[PDB]
Amino acid sequence: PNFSGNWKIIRSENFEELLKVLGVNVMLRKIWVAAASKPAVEIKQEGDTFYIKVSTTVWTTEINFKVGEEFEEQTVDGRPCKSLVKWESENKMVCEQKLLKGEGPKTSWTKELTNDGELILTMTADDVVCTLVFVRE
Ligand SMILES: *C/C=C(C)/C=C/C=C(C)/C=C/C1=C(C)CCCC1(C)C
Repeated sequence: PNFSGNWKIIRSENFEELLKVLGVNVMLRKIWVAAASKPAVEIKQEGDTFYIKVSTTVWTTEINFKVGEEFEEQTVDGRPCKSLVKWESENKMVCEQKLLKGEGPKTSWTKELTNDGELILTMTADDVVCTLVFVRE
């Protein structure tokens, strides 16, 4: 349906846990989830094609994909990867990520629109699941 919107975050869960598995050391994680961990997500959708903009106060990243087509992006912690999004339901999609170079935790993310107006991102590294919940602006 209409994933498109200007999304403001309302709930974070396990974001520091995620960062830990990803290997960001302690002081870095703590300091990280501080004044720059309340992110804005902008979504413009046209069919199976997605344009996404995620930004803090000094950083912004653009993610562009079509469902079913490989692309390149970033892991949550900054490492470049190849990604592929699939649908798992009418309102939910799943992305498997494979690192470009190196090794590290197995990462993935999902994007779901609840019928109640919540946009729900999850990000997974090995067995830790960070859940972010947004509502529109
Ligand atoms: C469909 C929505 C997607 C793919 C959203 C992805 C969001 C991120 C990869 C967020 C990354 C973040 C940073 C790069 C630093 C600030 C903390 C986060 C989680 C907002």
